[PDB]
Parts: sequence; structure tokens; C-alpha cells
Amino acid sequence: HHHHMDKLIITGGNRLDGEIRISGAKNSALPILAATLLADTPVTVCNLPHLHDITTMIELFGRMGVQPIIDEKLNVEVDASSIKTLVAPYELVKTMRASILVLGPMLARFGEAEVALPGGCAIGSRPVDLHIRGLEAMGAQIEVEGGYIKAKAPAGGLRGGHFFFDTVSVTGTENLMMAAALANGRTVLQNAAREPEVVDLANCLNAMGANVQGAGSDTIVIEGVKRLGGARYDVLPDRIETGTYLVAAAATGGRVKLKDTDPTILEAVLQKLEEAGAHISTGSNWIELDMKGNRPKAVNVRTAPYPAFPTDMQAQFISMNAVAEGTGAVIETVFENRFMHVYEMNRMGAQILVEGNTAIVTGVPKLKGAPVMATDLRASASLVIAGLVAEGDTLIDRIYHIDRGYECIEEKLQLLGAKIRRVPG
Amino acid sequence: HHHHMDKLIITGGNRLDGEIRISGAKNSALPILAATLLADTPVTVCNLPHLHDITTMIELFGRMGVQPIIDEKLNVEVDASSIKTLVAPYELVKTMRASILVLGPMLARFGEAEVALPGGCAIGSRPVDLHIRGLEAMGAQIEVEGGYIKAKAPAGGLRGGHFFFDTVSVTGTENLMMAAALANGRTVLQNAAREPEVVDLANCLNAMGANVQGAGSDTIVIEGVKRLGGARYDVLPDRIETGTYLVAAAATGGRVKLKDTDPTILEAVLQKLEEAGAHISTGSNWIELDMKGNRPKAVNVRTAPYPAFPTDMQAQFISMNAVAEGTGAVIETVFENRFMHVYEMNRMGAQILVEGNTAIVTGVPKLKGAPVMATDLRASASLVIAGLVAEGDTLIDRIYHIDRGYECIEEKLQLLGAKIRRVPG
Amino acid sequence: HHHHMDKLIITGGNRLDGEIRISGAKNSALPILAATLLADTPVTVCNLPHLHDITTMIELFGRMGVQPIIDEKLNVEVDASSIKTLVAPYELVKTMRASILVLGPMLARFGEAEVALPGGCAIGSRPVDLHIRGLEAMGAQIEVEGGYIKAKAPAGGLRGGHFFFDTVSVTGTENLMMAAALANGRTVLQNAAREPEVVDLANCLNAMGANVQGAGSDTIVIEGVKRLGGARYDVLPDRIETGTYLVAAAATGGRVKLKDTDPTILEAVLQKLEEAGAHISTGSNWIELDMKGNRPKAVNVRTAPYPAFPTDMQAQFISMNAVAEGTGAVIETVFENRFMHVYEMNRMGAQILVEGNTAIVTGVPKLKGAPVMATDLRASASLVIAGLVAEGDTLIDRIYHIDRGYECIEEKLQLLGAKIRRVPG
Amino acid sequence: HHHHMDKLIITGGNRLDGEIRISGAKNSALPILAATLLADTPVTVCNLPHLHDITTMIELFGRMGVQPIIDEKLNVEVDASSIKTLVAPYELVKTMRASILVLGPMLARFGEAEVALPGGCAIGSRPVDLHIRGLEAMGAQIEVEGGYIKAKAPAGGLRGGHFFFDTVSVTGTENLMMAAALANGRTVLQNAAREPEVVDLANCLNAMGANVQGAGSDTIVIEGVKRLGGARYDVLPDRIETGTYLVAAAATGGRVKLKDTDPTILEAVLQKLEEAGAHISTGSNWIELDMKGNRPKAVNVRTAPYPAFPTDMQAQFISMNAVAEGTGAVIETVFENRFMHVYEMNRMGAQILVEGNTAIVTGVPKLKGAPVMATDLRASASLVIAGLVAEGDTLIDRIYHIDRGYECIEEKLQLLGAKIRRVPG
Ligand SMILES: C=C(O[C@H]1[C@H](O)[C@@H](CO)O[C@H](OP(=O)(O)OP(=O)(O)OC[C@H]2O[C@@H](n3ccc(=O)[nH]c3=O)[C@H](O)[C@@H]2O)[C@@H]1NC(C)=O)C(=O)O
Ligand SMILES: C=C(O[C@H]1[C@H](O)[C@@H](CO)O[C@H](OP(=O)(O)OP(=O)(O)OC[C@H]2O[C@@H](n3ccc(=O)[nH]c3=O)[C@H](O)[C@@H]2O)[C@@H]1NC(C)=O)C(=O)O
Ligand SMILES: C=C(O[C@H]1[C@H](O)[C@@H](CO)O[C@H](OP(=O)(O)OP(=O)(O)OC[C@H]2O[C@@H](n3ccc(=O)[nH]c3=O)[C@H](O)[C@@H]2O)[C@@H]1NC(C)=O)C(=O)O
Ligand SMILES: C=C(O[C@H]1[C@H](O)[C@@H](CO)O[C@H](OP(=O)(O)OP(=O)(O)OC[C@H]2O[C@@H](n3ccc(=O)[nH]c3=O)[C@H](O)[C@@H]2O)[C@@H]1NC(C)=O)C(=O)O
Ligand SMILES: [Mg+2]
Ligand SMILES: [Mg+2]
Ligand SMILES: [Mg+2]
Ligand SMILES: [Mg+2]
Ligand SMILES: [Mg+2]
Ligand SMILES: [Mg+2]
Repeated sequence: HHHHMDKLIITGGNRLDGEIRISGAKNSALPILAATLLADTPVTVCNLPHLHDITTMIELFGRMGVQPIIDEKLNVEVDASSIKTLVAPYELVKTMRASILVLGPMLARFGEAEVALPGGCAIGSRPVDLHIRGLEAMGAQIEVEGGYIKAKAPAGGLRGGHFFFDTVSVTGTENLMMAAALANGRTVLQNAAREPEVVDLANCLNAMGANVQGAGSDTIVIEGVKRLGGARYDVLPDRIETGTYLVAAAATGGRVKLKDTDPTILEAVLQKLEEAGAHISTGSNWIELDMKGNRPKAVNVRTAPYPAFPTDMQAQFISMNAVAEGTGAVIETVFENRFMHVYEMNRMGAQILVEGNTAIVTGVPKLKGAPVMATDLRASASLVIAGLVAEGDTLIDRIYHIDRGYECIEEKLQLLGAKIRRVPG
Repeated sequence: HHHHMDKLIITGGNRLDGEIRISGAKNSALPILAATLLADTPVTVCNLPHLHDITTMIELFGRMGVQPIIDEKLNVEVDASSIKTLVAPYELVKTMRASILVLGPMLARFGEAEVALPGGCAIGSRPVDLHIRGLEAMGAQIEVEGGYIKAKAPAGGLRGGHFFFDTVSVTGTENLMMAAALANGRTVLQNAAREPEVVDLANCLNAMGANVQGAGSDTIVIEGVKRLGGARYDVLPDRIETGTYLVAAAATGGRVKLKDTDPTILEAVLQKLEEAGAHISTGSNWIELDMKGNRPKAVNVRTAPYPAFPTDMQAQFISMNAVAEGTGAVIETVFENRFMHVYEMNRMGAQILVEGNTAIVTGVPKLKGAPVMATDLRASASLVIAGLVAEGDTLIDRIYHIDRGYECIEEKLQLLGAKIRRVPG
Repeated sequence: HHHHMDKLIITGGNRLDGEIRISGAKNSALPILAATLLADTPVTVCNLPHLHDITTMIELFGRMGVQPIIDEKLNVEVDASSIKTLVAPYELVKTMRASILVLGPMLARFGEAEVALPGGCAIGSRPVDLHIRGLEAMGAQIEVEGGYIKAKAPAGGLRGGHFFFDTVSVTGTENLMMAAALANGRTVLQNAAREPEVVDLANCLNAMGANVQGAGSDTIVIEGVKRLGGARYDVLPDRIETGTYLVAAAATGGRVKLKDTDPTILEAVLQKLEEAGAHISTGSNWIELDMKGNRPKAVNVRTAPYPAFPTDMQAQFISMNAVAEGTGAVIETVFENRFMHVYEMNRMGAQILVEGNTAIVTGVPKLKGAPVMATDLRASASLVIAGLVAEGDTLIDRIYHIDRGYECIEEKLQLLGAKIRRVPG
Repeated sequence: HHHHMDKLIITGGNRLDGEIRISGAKNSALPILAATLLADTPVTVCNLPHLHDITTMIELFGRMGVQPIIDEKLNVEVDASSIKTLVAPYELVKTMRASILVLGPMLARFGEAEVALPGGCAIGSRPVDLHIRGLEAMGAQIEVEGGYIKAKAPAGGLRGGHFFFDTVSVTGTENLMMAAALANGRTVLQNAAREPEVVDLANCLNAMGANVQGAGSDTIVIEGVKRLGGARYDVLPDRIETGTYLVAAAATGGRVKLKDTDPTILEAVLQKLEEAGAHISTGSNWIELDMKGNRPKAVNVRTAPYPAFPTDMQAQFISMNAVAEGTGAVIETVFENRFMHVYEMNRMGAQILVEGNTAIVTGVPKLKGAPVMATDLRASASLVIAGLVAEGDTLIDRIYHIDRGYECIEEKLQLLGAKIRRVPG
């Protein structure tokens, strides 16, 4: 029973050892839940991770007059044809900018949508101009007023169009894919995001009766249909959660077997772990990592859109490099100043120099436990890893960020022999 | 009585007109309050601004067993003789990293100090390695443990030394100046910060009986003295507050007379305002700005250490450029990621492209009111200015940031004819 | 007959109008010429552009004891069976770093290679660490000595391997593809370059008997074969030459029909030209652009690997933006300091601000003729375009750069009505 | 006798040991030679270094109709009374952009000037907007036409003005200082460059009858005078030549005593050398460095305007770090892409990673001799130093760059026991 004021207390010094199951991808669940707005019979979304971003998306639907049902198996059924209010309120959107994913499907299905324009997120520069322009390319009339994106479809509905992304955008690609699914005619999205969650969304849409081809490549072709039905869909495994537990095991010089995952959606990460000296073996749906008694070797990292190394794994590799042998350069090209975790790890004795988009990490044998503060729902997992490799106790506050991004992180780490406990708020 | 949950509601569209008084500099008050820890007889600090960072510094002193006396005029007398605990606790330091300013004076006066190592601040990369290295150059033995800087002076006290600043540091320069003031022998600080608050601290130290020469230049020479006495010091005017009200008047196409200020501590800002079309007249302690019925012209800005254009004025010039005639490039060289205000102004219909350290602003005639969120105790004043030039109402939340950095901002703006109200939390 | 000291003299002010034929891709010709070193029977390469990089590659082969034959139709036949010396000399490599393309095929075919390590190129940072690590992944043992990359295959020849490109690399992908073609076993290249020249190379290798699949996607799978035979291969059209003449037309407000090209290999460029106001029609192998005498509209541009907007078209869009209506931001993510053309255009009265990887262009109605200096075999084409839109005469020297990258540029522009002349050195 | 096609051949492996005399500063000589245009009686400039930039400035004066006389003591006397043509031609300016230094004095003394606008320099972005805007602040009306800055003073000549430098500019400060010296009234330059050469220029102007105060500080005040007379002026020692030979000695683990220099104009460099393990002693006009045969320790460096670490010493510290013990980060904030020397050193087996403005150097015990190419009149001295610490021979081409920036470099190194020879072109 997580609470906003929860903390984690970690005692470092244990080599991890054990097996856990990987949960469904948070960032596939979010767009697929938004996609349920397109369906005229109920959609059941399965393999959901139990983390707070799902709760927020469910709350958002509630504010629109749609009451999702969580069954005994913890799957979510959404029947969007009870929708009352075509508005995604600022009160909710300000807490989770991924809420913007309802813009595309709401507009395509219902002919109009008012969605709060996301403001600042501490991660970095994250405008949504390409979401707006892409929809305008489908005939949408859009204005910004009162802090809302106010969108209206042409008479007869959205029309298929060509749209070229000047910058690769994950949720931008997802938003336009969903809108295109019910548009009149052919849509071609160029320089599309290739992220596995984009493919998962396309596969869900096709299960609902859409015609989405090319997901996973630079070019997505959508032939719009008049209506979509509801299906039952299991979201793919979470590659960021997968990578995070592999790094935790590597950093502690231990080992882990991950089940219900997929090695083919984090090749960049697996290769970097092999560079760090990890012994890795894989199967269709499992990964085993074993350091076999060695400290990790420092590695260089460069973030970029999939299939390159993910910005959502960058912080975790800093915490591993922090206790590795040698010097590693960690470079961001996606979110150039996403390094808040560095300055917390500095409190724990890490040796890290930051210049612009580059973090230069000099590994030390062990960090030093200290209280630190989470701020980033994916990157702050690095603070948990840092705690695992620190002398003494590390007390992490503002865990609510981490609880947005990971299912019960301390319960899974306890199964791997970590000394970690949640301190109730 | 300010409350953590206060909001500001603004209605835009009024040309400002009136006169107000500028308060003492927040960032002179903070190091001068730290400097009072050096004295063996009480020091009284005057012309203090009534804002929350001073309250936090007073609370920090209390935690160490020093209870400042606040008189009827809100002057603060500090008697450090009662000090009980040579520790600046994480619980407080984590709320205000400027707390690190007590490290130098406590070490030099009392021979030891434990001060929590600041973690992350959302503004950007802000390590304090130069504070530590500088103190080590004076013979201090320093380790980081449990998240604390644990410092001990040699037997006989700190010794004079040479320290070269690889990067210009405002509080770094201040910390070492204070440590040097009671050290044994001569300290030379090279590539020193030239900020007017550094000069003000030196002038206060000298009033207290120190021997600090060269403040304001690249090189500060300190001859340590035996004891520092009991001065009554009026801190200099706040140049950021000054610039902020000047920009507010300019952005609204109105005018303002500022009293109890000093034009010579913001020449960069005055020149940029003239470039924007402002008519400016000055006297020894006042500034008058009048737009004479013109819209501001877009200007380019480049932040750098004093006397260059201040990073603490950068956001405010974005909000002016956002309603100016033409396109203006706003470039950070101090905090390359300090642009969170941009994304709030985008909710208000601003036209701003951000690429790394560069914000390209295309002016529009008027912004559009929307709810927005403060995050930065100096830069979020730009959201107040944006509200003043927006159509309709702008509701700003998390005002507690702004109340750290500005004395009663809505009360001063009311005197200039702004339609602005504090909504009590 | 070109000479190292040739100049171009341009008189601006004429709307271009006419049609020309597009030549084969220089950057397909170079890797395909390299690939002929793999074959045990002669390979004939057709549709070659007549420009200096081809001449340099042929000279390189000569230095290794391979003498290509240029027939009457200007096709090049290469019979690598006479090869004598497995060395790419520094004397030639220092003039053309793309010479490194012989490293992969020489190593795979002959079991060893010495190729001079390229030093500095004024474009910016261009290390070849991925070429080296990629070949090591196929069993190469590589040393750097005397300024040479000295590479040796393992017993029995190169072996199939897996390699993940941390950064997308065009010639790195090509080098590894060629080496994989004769390796023992399966090679998988991940995060591969998708440039059309990479596809063209794969298609030529397959025509020679190889088994290269997936070129054009991020994952290339190669099944090595023991030997490769001859082929007669026509290289695809040059998308950069195509883009350049389209911009030349657009910038002068003219029109042009380009024959023997392919719109599908420059979709990003075509879309940006439409944004600038151009009317574009296309056929299977032609593109026609008509400005209808209108001044172009300023556009924003962001370079990235194919299919995104190419760095090799960036400078050309600066020269169009230089005379456009409005302000356009031109952003590099590939070669972040490739802006030397800007400072030449400034001599012609362009209004351009550069900060880091961003050029901010404010368009003026016309430039002003002045003597300027080429430095970049592709980007300096922008100086020719600038001259076409300048008042009076523009004299460009160091044309030898441009002659590397474009087939007789003045002769093609003359066909479009340009007033341009080559001044013989 | 120097020739354009000269090369240097270096044999590495010797610890340097000896003493040489330091020459006058090139970058004081250049603006002081320009300043002679202000005087109505001959000025004699003394302690000049014998290097090619001086020769170019003398040739420039020649093209204007002024014939400097080089006397028996190799001092230069300039009598600007004979001047005939107020034009600095592109033919000369294109070879040395520092030629722009004649703009300010020509305009101030003669009421008009035409000076070619410098184009590209491979170092990176070097616009001269602040020179132009600064002179406009003194009443100049300026056009760019035919690639010339064409400048005209108002009726009665230049007028005292205020100018704030948005970015610190060395030659910008010098140009405005010279122009102000003959202007009618008071000029204030704010955020002025503090470089020692700026002080040296001011002292020479004052010797000539000017009234320049505050040079060396952020603020320079000039009271214009109607005429300036002659002077005999000895330029100060060259701090960059000084730094370079100290690094050459340190990199080889040797010793050197430098005479006729001044430790107080390179404190940042001396401190970094001590960090690298050098034992340094100084006197009023000499510096002695002794490594005692020890390998240097890696250091971090960050360039910035004087008195910070100079960009003109950056490359030399990369060459020392290249053979040092450890990892050193070398960061540019002045010329953020000035790293061409890195890629030549990579040919010699250096281990350097460049990302943006940061070079990460991993030291190795020795480099490996290879042919390399100079491109930068100050930074390419790093290639000479790299050759001194490389196994075998290093052949450096395009030595003419180095001959611009250093007086007879191989002759001075020979006095220290280097094995180095000039190969005549
Ligand atoms: C942080 C999260 O994950 C993030 C993850 O970090 C990023 C990068 O991989 O991709 C998703 O964000 P996103 O879709 O908002 O980010 P993208 O749009 O791909 O941003 C990539 C780049 O494109 C730029 N961008 C994006 C959209 C747009 O209209 N304009 C634009 O310029 C952004 O500024 C950024 O530089 C994840 N969120 C979801 C719901 O899929 C999270 O879990 O909340
Ligand atoms: C944000 C505030 O104001 C800030 C103001 O923005 C900055 C810049 O002018 O100077 C003061 O901070 P500061 O002293 O922490 O900042 P500085 O140390 O000058 O930082 C300058 C640059 O040096 C770097 N830096 C600084 C210190 C150090 O040890 N190492 C280092 O690398 C920082 O990362 C930054 O890039 C103000 N704070 C006070 C109490 O004077 C505030 O009011 O809370
Ligand atoms: C300039 C030319 O064209 C260039 C064209 O600009 C670029 C970008 O599209 O792709 C080819 O160069 P390239 O293959 O050397 O460039 P890429 O390797 O793709 O460089 C891409 C990025 O990767 C980086 N990179 C590349 C290789 C490597 O081992 N390491 C690395 O860090 C580079 O620094 C650059 O930032 C063209 N050359 C040929 C023969 O195909 C030319 O015609 O000579
Ligand atoms: C390279 C040389 O030395 C250079 C030395 O590297 C630099 C930096 O210390 O200062 C002089 O150049 P400079 O005066 O052209 O350089 P500065 O003007 O200080 O440039 C500093 C920074 O300001 C920027 N800058 C400068 C002037 C201007 O109008 N606008 C502008 O943006 C430049 O882009 C650069 O980023 C030396 N030249 C002379 C004659 O004094 C040489 O010897 O030829
Ligand atoms: Mg949030
Ligand atoms: Mg940087
Ligand atoms: Mg805070
Ligand atoms: Mg950038
Ligand atoms: Mg070249
Ligand atoms: Mg030059």
C-alpha cells in the first residue's frame, strides 16, 4: 500500500542472486489504454505493471466519464462508449504529461478534443509541437486557449495525410498512429519512432481491426477504417525494468535470471553489459546475467532513439560505472541535461564530472551511504542501484517518483537478496 | 502571512505605472549572515529583504544553537557566542544549498564543521568541489561521510594560501574569503567572482575589522586577522529585483521609477533594456524606465558571470521577448538547462524554440492566460511578467519558490497598477 | 580540364529555368568501387559521376597495383587480380578519408590490410573507432603503428560476428558489410545506417553473389560466402546533387526539372522545399520544382541520419534561408560544428547567428557579391547558391573542394540559365 | 630562412634540459603596430618576436602606403604620415584576420576606413559583430559591401560612447580602445578583455599621449585626445610561448629555465603544471620548471578569458595529458570546436575522446611517431610536443602555420636538447 511520503532504506554490500519476473511495459500500457478510446466494444488490457502511471491514466478516464474496471486478475477493461466529457483536465495532465496520448484517439473517434498542453517536466525540453502539426496534417483545426489544446476534426472526420517527423518522437508517433487508425484514407508517417512500444501499439490496433503496417521501421502506413472493436491484449515486457535489474545485478557483482522478458528489445543494453564484463545468456523469454566474481568494467554510453541505448537506462549505467573499474563517458543526445541523479550520487561519494551532455564517471570500489532524493520516475532507479553498492545505509526520499516508474521495486530486489525496506509515509 | 500553498492570480493588459522601493540583496544577505559566525562580538545586518531564504538561514543558525535577534525594523543581530553544535544538518541544507556558506566561517572561527553536501537542484549542474579544494588549500582536512562535508582545520587554525578558481564561483569566492579572514597569513584568490555581492561581503568583513582587498577584481588578497568585531551593516540593493521590475514595466509597455537601488550594479541589463527601446534615466540611487507607448523590440541575451548579463535575469528577458517585436536569441553559458519557464510560457501561447543552451523567441502581441507552475526562486518571476502581458487570467501555483527570491512581489506590483492578487493557501 | 587553382565567378539575380540530368551517387560509387576488391572476376561500375573523389579512388587502386579501366562510355572496370600491395598509403588517404572503405574488403579478401588512419577533417570530429571495433568483432586483430591501421584476420579468415553501432555510421556500416560478405558464417549489424547508398552497396554485393539482407533497415544480416564474382552495376542517382539543384532553383524563385533521379531518396528535403513555398511534382525518375517567382519562406531544419534531413544538404538550406522571408533555425545533430559556410555568407551580407550546433538565419531580399572561399566538398555548394542570389559578382576560390563533390557544377547551372563561369587556374 | 613548404622532423624520447630566452608577445605586437596609425610622429616598437604574423602586418601597412623600417636592433619604426590608401585589402586580410585591428585606429585618425570582413577560420566561430557595434556606439556608420566593412565617422570625427561587450573580446576591446583614444569625449568599455596584451596596448597608447585608464579590469575609461605622438615601446613577454616551452619540458619529464618572461601573466598555466607534478620556481623575469624525470600526472583544464586558462594553451595540455598518468578532461569555453590537433595526435596513438567542447584524454606511456598536419598557428605546437614524446620520428607538414605563431621553434627546442630538424621546402 504505497503512500506519497514513503521512503526506501537500503543497506549495501550484497551480491544479488535470484530470479524475478519482468512486468508489462509501462510505456506500452499508457498508449494502449489511450487507444481504448477508439473501440466501440470493450478492450481488456493485460499484463499491466502495478505502478502509479497506470492509476493516473485510469483516473483520467474517470474524469472523462469512462469507468475502467480492474478485475481479479488485475487486468483493466475499458468501455469508452459511456464517455461524457471530451476533456483531459489540466489538474490531471499537469501530473503526467503522457496524458497527451488521449488527444489523437479522442479527436479521431469523437471529432473533437480539449487536452491540457503539458508544461515543464524537470527531465528537459519536451515540447509537443509535432503532435499538433501531425494532427493538423490530418485536417484538424487546433488552437491553444486557456492552456488547452482545442482540436476539432473537419466535417466527415480526420483525413489521411503524409507527415514527416523533424525529430523522432515516441508518443508523437503513437498519437498520430491512433488518429490515423480512424481517419478517412491513407496516412504515411515518416521518420517514425521505432521503439518496441510503438510496435506493440500497432499490434494492439490491428487486433482491434485496424490496418497499421511498418511499425518498427522508419515508415508507418495506416489505412484508416470506419470503426474499431474491442480486443484482449497482453502488453509486451518492460525493457527498461529488464535493463534496470540486469544493471543492479552487474553493479553488485552478482547475478540474476529474468523471466517473462525479451532480449530482442534491449540489444544495446545487453551488449554494453557484455562490454562491462557480464556473462549473459538468453532464451526466447528469459535473460540470465552472471558477473562470476568480477567487478564491472567501465563502459562508454551514448543515448539515442531505439534501437540505440535508451535515455531511460542512462542513469542506471552511471550508477554501475560509479563502482566500476576505470573511467566511463556517459553521453546524452535525447535529454541533454538529464543528470540530476549524478548530484545525488555525489553525496554518496561518486566521482563524476558533468560538462553539458557528458558525464565522466571514475569508478571507485564502493560508494558511501547517505540520504538522497528521487526526482525522475525512471532515472531515479539509479539511486536504488547506488544504494546497493554503498557502504552502510542509503535513505531515499520522494519514492513516489520511483513508484510511477517501477512495480514494487523493493519487493523484487528482496527476492534477489538485497537488503532494502519500504519505510511507510 | 505567506503559506506554502499560496497562488497568484494575475489579469493581464495594464501598462505599469508607479514607484516602488528596492529591497536589500538576498544574495548579499545570505553570505553576510554566514559571515557573522566569524565575529566575537554581535553583528547587526540591516536593509534585509523580507523573503524566505533569510528565514531559512535564521532557522539554520537556530539548529546550531545561535538565536538571532530580530528587531522592530526587521534588522537581524547575530551573537555566535552561544553556538552549541557545529553541524549544518541535511534536513535544512537540502532545502537551500546556499546553506553551504556557513562552511568557511565555521571552519575558520571554530576549527571544525560538518555541513551536508548539497545534492541536486533542478536549475542545473551545481557541484561544490571548488569550495572543498579551496579550503584544503588553507590546510583543512576534509572527508565526505554520511552525506556530510566533515572538515577540520590544522592545529593553530587555517593557514593563508593561494587558490585558483578553474571556474568562476560566486559562493565559492565568498566561502574562501570568509575562511581567509581569520586564517593565519595571506590568502590570494585568483579568477575570483566579481559579483557586487562579493564586494558587499568584503566591505562588511572590512567593517568588522578584516583586511580584504581587491574584491570586484579577478584577484582578492586577504590578510588574516585575530578577531572580527561588531559592525552594523546595511546590505546593498538587490540588482535582480531591480532588473525584474524594470523588465515588468518594459514588457507591459509602461513605466516605473525604482528607489533605493544602484544603476552601476546592472549595466548589462540597462543596456539591453535600451536596446529593447526603453527610455532610461538614472541617479545615484534611482532608476526610471519609460516605454513611452512602444512595444519592446526583441533583444539577444548571453548569460555569463558579472559584469555580464546575469543568469538570474535570463527568464525575465524571455518573457519580455515573448511579447516583443521580432526574434531574440537567449543563450545560457552559466546554467545551460535553465529553461523550465519556457515550457510554462508555451502553455500561455509563447513562441519559443529551445535547442540546448539556446532559446529562440519569436514575439507575439499578447500571450494567453493559463494556469502555470513556478519552480525556480529567481527565474519563475518570468511567469509573473508573462501573466502581466497575457490576455485574461494567469494562475501561478508553487509561489513558495517566488517567495524565496522576492519580497512580497504582488504587493510591489500592486503599487505599479498591476491586477494581481495572492490566493491564500 | 579542372585545375587546383580554378575559381568560379557568379553573377546573381537570374531566376533559374531549365532541365538537367542527375548523375550517379558519389557516395555509392566510392563504397562500390571498394567492393570490387572482393571479386575474383572483374566488376564494371556504371553511371559514375565525373568528379574528383572517383579519380582519387582510382589512383588509390593504382597504388595497390590495381589499374581500373575507363571505357568509352565512362564506366569503370576493376580487375583486382593484379593487386600487389595491401597498403592504402597515407599520401593518398590524407586527401580523402573515405579511402578507409578499402579496409573491410581488403581484410576480408586477403586476410590483412594496412590503411592509413585518417587525421583531421575541417568538418569536425570524425573518428573511426566503430570501423575498428566492428572489424575486431569479426576477428580482426588491429594495431595502430606509423600512422597506419594494421589489421590481420584470424586463422582461416574473418569470422561472422555481431556488432552494435553506438552511433549510426554510413561508411562504418558499409565497411563491415563488405568484410562480412566473405567472412565465415553469419554477421548481424545492429543500429545500421539506412542511407540509400548502403542499400545500393548491398544490392551490388548480392549481384556479385553475396547474401546481404535487411539493408535499409536498422538490422543487416550477412551470410558470408567463400568467393564473389563479377557484375555490371549501375549506381543509384545522387540525392545530394538532386537536393542541391532543387534548392538553387528555389532560392532564385525559378523552376527546374531534374531527370534520372528518384524522389523517394530525399523525401525530407522535398517536404522542406514545400514548406519554403515550392510547388513540387514528381514522376518515377524525375522531380520538377516551380517557385513561380516567389521569394522562399524561411524554414527550420534539423539534420540526422537518413531518412532524416541530411547534413550534406544543411549548408544549402542556410543559403536559401539567407534570402527567405522570415527567420529559420538550422540545427546540426550529425556534424555539430559544420558551419564554415556561414562565415563566407556573412561576407556577402547574410544575417546569421551561430551558437553551438544552431544557426539562426534572418532572411534578407538579396545578398551582396563578394569573394569567398570554399572548404567543404558538399557544403560549399551553398556558396554557389549564395552567389546566384547576390547583387553583382561572387568569386569563389578553392573550387577544387566543390569539384570533389559535384560533377561540373557550372556546366549544369549554365543549362539552367545561371550566369556562372570557371576561371582556369 | 623559412619557406611555405617546410616540414619539421622530430625524434622523440629525450628529456629536455636547458634554457632559452622568451620573445615579445605576438598578440601585443599586432595591436601595437595597428596603434601606430594613430600617431603623427614615428613610433618604434621593440622586443618583437621574429615570426610571420609581424611580416604580414608590415606588408599590410605597405599596401596602405606606409613603409615600416626595421632597424639594426630588429625594432620596427612606423611613420604613418605617408599613408595613401585607407583600405585593408581582402587579399591580405584573408590570410590573417587579426588585420581587422587597423579598423579602429584608421577610422579614428582619418574619419573613414574600408577593411575586408574576415570570412572563415578553421578554429571555429569568430564573428566580429562586437567590433562593428562597438564602433557604431562611437558614431560610426558602417556598411558591408563587396566583402568590405566600410566605415565612416560622423561630422567632426568619432564621439565618446558607452559600449558593453556581450561576450569578452580581446581584439574587440583593443579596436575600441584605439578608436576611443582619438574620439571626442569620454568612452566607457564594459566587460572589457583583461588579457595582458590589452594592458600592454593601453600603456603604449598612454606613452603616445593618450588617456586610457582601467585596462586589466572589466571597465576601461578613455578620455579622447586630439592627437597622438611618437613613442619607443618594448612589448611584454609572450605568455603563450612561455607556456608552450614549459609544457614541452614537463611532457618529456625534463627541465627548463625561461628568461625574459614574467610568471604573473600565466598563473593559471603555472598552477596546472604544478598539478601535473612539475616543480616550479620563479623570479621577477624568469621561470624554472623541473619534472625530475617523472611522468606527468593528468590534469583537467577549462579554457576561458584571462586570467583563466587560455585557449591558446589548450592543445599543448592535451599533448601533455596524452602521455600523462591518468585521465584528464580538457574543456573549451572560448573556441568550443578547437580540437583538430586531437585527430592528428590520434594518428600517433593518443587515446582521446571528443564530445562537443570536451576532450577526454587517457594518458599512455609514449606516443608512436607518424606524419601529421599543422593547421593552427598556436594550437599546432601541440603536435611538436607530441612528437617529442613519441617513439621514433614525427614528420609535421604545413609548418607555415607554426611559423606564424612561434619564433624559430625548432631552434629554441634544439637549445633544450630536442632532436628536431627543419626540412626545407
Ligand atoms: C520519461 C518517460 O519516458 C519517455 C522516454 O524517456 C522518451 C524517450 O525514450 O520517450 C517517451 O517520451 P516522449 O514520447 O515524450 O519523448 P519523445 O517525444 O520521443 O522526445 C524525444 C525528443 O523529441 C523532442 N520532441 C518531441 C515531440 C515534439 O512534438 N517535439 C519535439 O521536439 C523532445 O524534446 C525530445 O528531445 C517516454 N514516455 C512515454 C509515455 O513513452 C516516462 O516513462 O514518463
Ligand atoms: C540561484 C540563486 O542564485 C545563484 C546564481 O544563480 C549563481 C549565478 O549568478 O550564483 C550563486 O550561486 P552559486 O554561487 O551556487 O553559483 P556559482 O558557484 O557561481 O556557479 C557558477 C558555475 O560554476 C560551477 N561550479 C561552482 C562551484 C564549484 O565548486 N564547482 C563548479 O563547477 C557551477 O556548476 C556553475 O556552472 C547564486 N546564489 C547565491 C547564494 O549567491 C539563488 O538565489 O538561490
Ligand atoms: C562529407 C562526405 O559525406 C559523408 C556524409 O556527410 C556522412 C553523413 O551523412 O556520411 C558519410 O561519411 P561517414 O560515413 O564518414 O560519416 P558517419 O560515420 O556516418 O558519421 C556519423 C557520425 O558518427 C560519428 N562516428 C562515425 C564513425 C565512427 O567510427 N565513430 C564515430 O563517432 C562521426 O563522428 C559523426 O558524428 C559520407 N561520406 C561517404 C563516403 O559516404 C563526403 O562526401 O566526403
Ligand atoms: C588565434 C590567435 O589568438 C587569438 C586568441 O586565441 C583569442 C582568445 O584568447 O584572442 C584573440 O583573438 P580574438 O580577439 O579574435 O578572439 P576574441 O574576440 O576574444 O573571441 C572570443 C570569443 O568571442 C566571440 N566573439 C568575438 C568577437 C565578436 O565580435 N563576436 C563574438 O562573438 C568569438 O566567437 C569567441 O568565441 C587572439 N588574437 C589576437 C590578435 O590577439 C592568433 O594568435 O592568431
Ligand atoms: Mg511531473
Ligand atoms: Mg558542452
Ligand atoms: Mg530546492
Ligand atoms: Mg546544442
Ligand atoms: Mg581533406
Ligand atoms: Mg587563415
